[PDB]
Amino acid sequence: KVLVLALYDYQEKSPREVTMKKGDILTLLNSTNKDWWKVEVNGRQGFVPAAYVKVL
Repeated sequence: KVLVLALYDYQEKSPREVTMKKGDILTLLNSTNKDWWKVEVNGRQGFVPAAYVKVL
């Protein structure tokens, strides 16, 4: 699975989102949507804005 780096803090704002801290290394689960990527952040999966992460 592909890793992505959180470029920005993001606090979840909806039930399917997840929170990430800048600098976090997230496992990319689903990047099919242009705007929201499903990621795994420690022990949690959910969506964050695609723009706020960078594929490694």
